[PDB]
Amino acid sequence: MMQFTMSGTMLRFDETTLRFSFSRDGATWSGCDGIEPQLTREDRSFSFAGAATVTHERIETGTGVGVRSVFAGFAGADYAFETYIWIERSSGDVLCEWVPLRECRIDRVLWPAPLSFDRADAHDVTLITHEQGVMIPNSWPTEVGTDAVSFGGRFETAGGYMPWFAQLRSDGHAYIAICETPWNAGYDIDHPAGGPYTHVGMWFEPSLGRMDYRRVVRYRLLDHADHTAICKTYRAYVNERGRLRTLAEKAARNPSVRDLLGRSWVHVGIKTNVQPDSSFYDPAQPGKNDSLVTFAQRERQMRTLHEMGAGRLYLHLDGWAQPGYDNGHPDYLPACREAGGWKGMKSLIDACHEQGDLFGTHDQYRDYYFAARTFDPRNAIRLADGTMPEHAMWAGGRQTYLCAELAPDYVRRNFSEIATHGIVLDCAYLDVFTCNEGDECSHPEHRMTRRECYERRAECFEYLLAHGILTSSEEVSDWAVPSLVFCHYAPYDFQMRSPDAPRHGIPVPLYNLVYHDCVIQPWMMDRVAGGDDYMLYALLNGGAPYLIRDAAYAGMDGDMTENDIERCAVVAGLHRRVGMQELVRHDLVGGDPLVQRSVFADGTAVTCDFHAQTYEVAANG
Ligand SMILES: CC(=O)N[C@@H]1[C@@H](O)[C@@H](O)[C@@H](CO)O[C@@H]1O
Ligand SMILES: [Ca+2]
Ligand SMILES: [Zn+2]
Repeated sequence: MMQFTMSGTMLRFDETTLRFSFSRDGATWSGCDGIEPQLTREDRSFSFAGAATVTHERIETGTGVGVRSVFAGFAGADYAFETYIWIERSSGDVLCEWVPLRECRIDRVLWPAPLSFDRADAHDVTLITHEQGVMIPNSWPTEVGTDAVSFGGRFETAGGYMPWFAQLRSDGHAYIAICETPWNAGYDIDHPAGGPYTHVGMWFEPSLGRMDYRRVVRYRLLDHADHTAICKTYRAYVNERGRLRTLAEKAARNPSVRDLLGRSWVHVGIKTNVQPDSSFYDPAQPGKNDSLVTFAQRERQMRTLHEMGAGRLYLHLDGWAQPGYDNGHPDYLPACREAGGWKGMKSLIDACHEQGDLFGTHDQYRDYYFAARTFDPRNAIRLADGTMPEHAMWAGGRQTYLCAELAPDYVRRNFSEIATHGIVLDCAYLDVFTCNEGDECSHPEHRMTRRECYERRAECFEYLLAHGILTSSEEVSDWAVPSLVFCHYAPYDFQMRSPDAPRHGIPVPLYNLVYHDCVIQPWMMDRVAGGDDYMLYALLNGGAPYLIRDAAYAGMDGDMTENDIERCAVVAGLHRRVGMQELVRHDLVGGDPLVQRSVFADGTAVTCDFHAQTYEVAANG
């Protein structure tokens, strides 16, 4: 009904239906029939078309053309907002803006409506950033819904490592929807079992109980596209906004960055101390609740691994402080006395250094345990309704969350304490920051939006990098790329579920296609009986190997072979070569999902065959 044509792109918008479509290179995409943009409230969902008053305005500006719509009055309530949908002159992109105008609650906004993608074509695929990456054919036999996606499909979490989703038709015509305001946003996915469609749509939540700021989505219509090309679209978007911070850039400040290339990872612990109120407590099993390996025993194990030719190692050490793993944070001091104290910890670190190996502590600044020495609810998060959240899931029992406004204060305190004891960490791990969503806090003394929370968590990382301590956290949610050197992993979703559970799609390294040259990742080395050797995904992603990966809690943290040292050497060998390079291309060879190739900046090419369970590392290209 309203039609616009600008820079190779056409936008069509119907004033009654509120449906739109856009075209470029002769491909047209439209809103799904029968799926209208929604406001959800505690009391009910409304279509935008449900407003008392809806006006439209045709618009041309120095930068684009399009339509701005104002919507006012819902049920009997004076609530208003406006949208703006437009083509950008310089690019042909289509931009969608939702702008709050009057608010006086709204739970969620589902907008823009998903696009139609309804051919059971099997080469018609949807890309989502749920962990390392998933490509979902329209014919895929297993159901995929938002409630099977981590964190409800929230961006800036394991559910949405990057703020985008994309759909790719078999003819190479595709779109990528980039959420430019991702901090109170996420995606919704609907793929019924066998299809024949997959619908993917943005959602937006209020910030501290108000929609507050403009929400923006940017669509780019691509042609001759494949999944590699879609990823590079978002890579350029990010570098254009200054957030593509390469390892090389990081190395110019902290040359020790390069010293992670080719290391094999060791993840093991010291003190376990499961409290009676913990959900993990086993009341009939004292030896299970309460265990200890000393610093000396870990020192001997490091000497031994070295003596056996394990090679260049990085040791991440759990549960090294007095309260025990997952107890007492942020009061997670001093080094555990029964393990050997500061003396034994220092001796262990020295032994690592003496043998050319690197050392990092597992630490935690979000979980705030009532048993912390200085526990005070005044330092805790308050939710938008003013409640203090609480649970007793982990080893240390009853907890709330520490408001991230204050987390840098605690990081500064604890790390400067550690340093005064002749402990010189090569690295540090601040758990959960890069897996879980950023908190919001309505406490007047430390009010914080989700967006500010990510900034404060980055500030904690910055403290470490300023002291020459390389930074790690749980996963790789891309808010963190400017300030994060490495992670605990950046696994595929399927590696985090039983190998028996059906998958949601074909595994593809969407995150590495964007960020391989920015964040270092170790990789699970496990073999599935009757299934995949996880080594192969480590090679496709050009990552480091886990030599030892002890679970903190049985069944958690992707807790599911005899030549370990040898298998590591092959992975590390590659990593030492391509650890700092772009992952340029990834392909399903011949379109076969079970045959995959990755190509790095220096031409090195990695082919993995999941029929044969075999690999091949060539320099050809
Ligand atoms: C891999 C990893 O360290 N996972 C940990 C888990 O073991 C537990 O400590 C939790 C507490 O919030 O934080 C992370 O999820
Ligand atoms: Ca750990
Ligand atoms: Zn606060």
